[PDB]
Amino acid sequence: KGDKKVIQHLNKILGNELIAINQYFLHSRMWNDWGLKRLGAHEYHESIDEMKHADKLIERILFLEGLPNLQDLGKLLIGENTQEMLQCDLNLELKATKDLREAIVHCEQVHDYVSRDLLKDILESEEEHIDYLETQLGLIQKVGLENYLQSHMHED
Amino acid sequence: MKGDKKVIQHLNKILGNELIAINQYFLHSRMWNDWGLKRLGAHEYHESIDEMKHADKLIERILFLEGLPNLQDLGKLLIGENTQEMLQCDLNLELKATKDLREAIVHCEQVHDYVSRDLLKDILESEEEHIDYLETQLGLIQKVGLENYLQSHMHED
Amino acid sequence: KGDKKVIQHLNKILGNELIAINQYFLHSRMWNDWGLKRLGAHEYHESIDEMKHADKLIERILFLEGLPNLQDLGKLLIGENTQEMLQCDLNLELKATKDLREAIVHCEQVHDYVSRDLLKDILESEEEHIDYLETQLGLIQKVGLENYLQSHMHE
Amino acid sequence: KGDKKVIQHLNKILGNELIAINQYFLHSRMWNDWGLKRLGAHEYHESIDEMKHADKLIERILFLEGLPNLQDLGKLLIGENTQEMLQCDLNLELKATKDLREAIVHCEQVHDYVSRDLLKDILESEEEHIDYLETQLGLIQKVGLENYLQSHMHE
Amino acid sequence: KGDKKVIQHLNKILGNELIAINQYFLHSRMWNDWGLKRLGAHEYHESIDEMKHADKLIERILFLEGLPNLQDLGKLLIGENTQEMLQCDLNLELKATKDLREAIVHCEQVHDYVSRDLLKDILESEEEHIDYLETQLGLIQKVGLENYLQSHMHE
Amino acid sequence: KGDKKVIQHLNKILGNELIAINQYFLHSRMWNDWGLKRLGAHEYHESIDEMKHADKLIERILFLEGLPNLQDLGKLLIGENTQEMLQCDLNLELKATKDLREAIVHCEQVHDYVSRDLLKDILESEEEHIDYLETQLGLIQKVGLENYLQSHMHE
Amino acid sequence: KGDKKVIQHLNKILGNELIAINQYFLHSRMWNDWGLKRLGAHEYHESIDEMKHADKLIERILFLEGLPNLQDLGKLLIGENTQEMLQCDLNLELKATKDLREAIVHCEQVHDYVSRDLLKDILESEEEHIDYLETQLGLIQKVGLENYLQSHMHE
Ligand code: HEM
Ligand code: HEM
Ligand code: HEM
Ligand SMILES: [K+]
Ligand SMILES: [K+]
Repeated sequence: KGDKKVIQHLNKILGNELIAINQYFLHSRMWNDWGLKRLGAHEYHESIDEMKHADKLIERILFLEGLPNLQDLGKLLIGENTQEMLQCDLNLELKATKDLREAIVHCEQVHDYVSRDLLKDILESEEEHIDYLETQLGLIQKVGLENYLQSHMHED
Repeated sequence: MKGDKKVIQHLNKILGNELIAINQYFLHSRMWNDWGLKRLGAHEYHESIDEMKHADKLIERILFLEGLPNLQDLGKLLIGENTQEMLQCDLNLELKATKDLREAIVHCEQVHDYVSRDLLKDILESEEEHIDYLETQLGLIQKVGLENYLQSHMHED
Repeated sequence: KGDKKVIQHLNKILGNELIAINQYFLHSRMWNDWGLKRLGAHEYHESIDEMKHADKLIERILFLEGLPNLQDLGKLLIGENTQEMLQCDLNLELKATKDLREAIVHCEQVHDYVSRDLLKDILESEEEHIDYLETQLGLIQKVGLENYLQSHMHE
Repeated sequence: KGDKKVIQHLNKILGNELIAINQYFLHSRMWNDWGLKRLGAHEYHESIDEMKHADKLIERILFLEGLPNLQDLGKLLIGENTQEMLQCDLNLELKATKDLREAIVHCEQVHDYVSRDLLKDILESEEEHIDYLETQLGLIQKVGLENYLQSHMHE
Repeated sequence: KGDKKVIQHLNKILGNELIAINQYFLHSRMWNDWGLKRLGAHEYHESIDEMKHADKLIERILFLEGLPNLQDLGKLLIGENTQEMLQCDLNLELKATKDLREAIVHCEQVHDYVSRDLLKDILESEEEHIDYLETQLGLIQKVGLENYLQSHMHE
Repeated sequence: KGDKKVIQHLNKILGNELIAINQYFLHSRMWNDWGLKRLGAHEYHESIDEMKHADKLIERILFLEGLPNLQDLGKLLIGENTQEMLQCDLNLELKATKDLREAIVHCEQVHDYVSRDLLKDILESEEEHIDYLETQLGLIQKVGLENYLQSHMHE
Repeated sequence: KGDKKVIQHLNKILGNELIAINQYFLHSRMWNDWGLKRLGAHEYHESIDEMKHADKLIERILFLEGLPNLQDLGKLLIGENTQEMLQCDLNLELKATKDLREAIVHCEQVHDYVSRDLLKDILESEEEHIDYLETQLGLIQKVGLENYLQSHMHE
């Protein structure tokens, strides 16, 4: 019933969300470990958001009578300090966003407009995340790394 | 520096088992929902959430002990194709998890990591509760027949 | 001081309650084990009711100056499946109820009208239990074993 | 699923709990009969606690695929006055505690860590009871028997 | 029209209530006089309860078309210290309870089941009071009279 | 009666807690003096936590019929600046935690599973304390000492 | 900077409070162990009060640029029964109170009127403590030791 390449696209986006869930979750727990609790909580909330996207992808694939793939897990990008963690998340999101545009082009072409609408809602969320990530990296330049980390020791 | 290395390897192994379980239970949940078996869908969803909570505690402990949590390696999901197989797959998964937990606890005891032991014991209790639930559902399928069992799980509450 | 045979009757009724406590408590936990939670909860309340009747019997025996006998525990009738368990409970209650009638006769004869009244209240409760049991057995015939068990999975 | 000697240990601890349930329940009603209502209420809660321990044991045994034994009831130690009743409870709890330790040794050996944990929680609660018991007997010595009883007349 | 001998029995139980009202009332105010206020309050409440039994007997006699007798007051057993006051109440209750069993035999025999039920409720109450009285006498022995009285100074 | 070596081990853990109580309290008060109020409040909570541990140890020793030793006070590790204070706290907890492991091995050996459980709960809280301390020292490196102290001026 | 001798005196009072904290805490816990819960609770409150005094002394020393001494712990006076425990507490407070007077004279002399005021507040609370202690010892004589202990069993 679903278009076969729409389902391949939905699984591919799903594969991206599955990487992100784990990467964000680890980076969150690394920040907590280091006592940078505000970064930790924020990253924890990014990880939950990716879990909610994966749910919606999984529900759609199953309705389209595809088989969701949660077995393949691509490469986690894990940073070694706060700057690299944030850059690692940004590299993940730039790739996820590219795959999202490509999935949407194809849904349009086979008139799977509901799948298209779902991917656009994810894409808007991923662009907000890009903005958060770029912004954090800019603040590191503007206030200095030590100040930036200080401002993230204590939770909101 | 602080953690025993084999404790860490044990913890990453349990964590690996939790990560399979998260994905397996989450897909079985959504498969059950897709079929309109909503009470099963919701119960399996809560099993998946509980495994996510246990992964979180293991990750925090690994990191305290100065090890590196492994979330990169995902072992084999046991995906069933109908209700009876999905339950059995979950049970086969738990029986392996539970064996692994016992071996870890043995080792924690040996090297005096009594806090890690205690965490693993709480997870074990919780996995043994799951085994009870799983075995009970399979026994009920026998006692009330599959059609009734499935009917009793169409609606939530 | 109570009539000595009244006390022996009170101790016999208590002996029956003590069997029922343990038999119903085990049947309750067997049903919970099997995922038949409504049967398990009902059977648990029947066990608690037998505990309360044992308590009244103990209090009365002590007031009458007798020795409550909590030591001798008779035979538990344990079933291996739902129909057997309900039938065992019924067999137990049919025996308890005969003992209650015999005891009441004796309290009447020696003018122990308070013990009689106490035993009549337990008898009413036991007859309502017989009714519940006979009814479950009937429902099993009417709706079929698998339906009947299905109806007792969720609390 | 269960290890067979784990199950025998669980049934033995269960057996000890069945004795304590009855012994404390009777001691409770005996204190009440005498108008020592505060000892009565205390002992009633000790009995209820042992009922909850038995429940947890039954459920564990059934999950491990054993047969809970509620049929065998060992010897109740019943005292004839307050000093002896407290000593009988203490002697019962010293033996309980010893069996709980041997059972935990065995769970540990065959890696039944959940059964071990359950028995350790029971043990903590039996050691609290030993403390209450030892303490009442020391109070009998410190304040005198008549005072001690007087302090236990009113709830 | 009631049975004649039913009515005679009801008026007899009523005379026992009228003695008891006045004896418990006086014992209460003697206790209050001495500053044993807990005994005084408890005894007040026993007196009020006898008043309520008397009222039920009066109503029933009048419904059966008899004449209630409140003129013939029997012998009050008034003690001169706590121990005697309590034994007096208990001597009065043993008699009351015996007259009660007789009335009930007679009601059974002429089929006055409602009068019988009324007398049985009173008998249960009178047996509770026997329990209280025997308990108190027991306590004086176990805790010593001085302690027993001290425990009844404050309400 | 407890095992003699368990009481020595409990007394040794107690000894460690008595040192920590005083060392944490003084560091707390030194932080408040310098106007580093958040550090002062955190450290006061740590000192309070050790006071609670000490209390449980004391209750347990006495139950076991031992004599709690509150007389021997070991050596306080008092730093003179924030970095040294934190490291002295960590040096203390490293020793405390080693001693707790050795106690727990002995308790397991002689089957004192309640003592073991108590010590394990204290160990888990001491380990959480080590985490806090290692984390703050690391934050000093990541944010710089001046920013780290500034972040602990206000509560 | 405070006067050097005032800091020595504050450190000496502090020293007394550290002894009292531990001595009162242990007596508290010994009373709870024996089931004299009211004495145990009162004594715990006394130990807490000394902890608050110690805190104020510590804050004041540091303000005055001195070094609080929490390392030297003088000699605990631990009794072995209730009467001795009370007298050991009074023996402690008699010394503490003498030392506080000598401190206050010195503070007055060098014009440290805030220190003096702090010490006077501690002296008033130590004097209230002496009153409590002398009162309990007198009550032991007036009511007898058995009644006195009985009056302190329940909180
Ligand atoms: C590293 C693997 C994962 C970890 C460590 C993890 C952890 C967590 C935690 C701690 C929570 C909050 C649980 C609570 O306390 O209520 C949560 C929620 C949730 N998770 Fe995961 N999770 C993981 C993977 C997944 C995956 C693969 C999915 C795929 C569907 C998923 C779906 C969800 C959903 C839907 C929620 C509820 C979110 C909400 O609405 O609040 N999670 N997870
Ligand atoms: C196999 C032996 C027994 C078991 C397993 C058992 C189990 C239980 C349980 C689980 C409860 C509820 C307690 C709570 O959580 O609050 C209870 C209550 C109680 N039991 Fe038992 N019980 C047993 C025997 C007895 C016996 C022999 C007596 C005799 C008097 C008794 C008298 C009572 C009473 C009066 C209550 C409170 C009932 C109420 O709610 O009014 N029990 N029991
Ligand atoms: C220099 C030594 C000590 C200092 C400065 C100190 C100070 C304090 C303070 C200020 C409090 C809070 C009191 C309140 O606000 O009501 C407290 C509470 C407490 N202290 Fe200590 N104390 C000391 C020694 C001890 C010791 C040796 C013990 C051993 C048992 C102890 C046991 C406790 C307990 C159980 C509490 C109540 C904690 C709670 O809230 O649960 N104290 N202490
Ligand atoms: K700054
Ligand atoms: K007295």
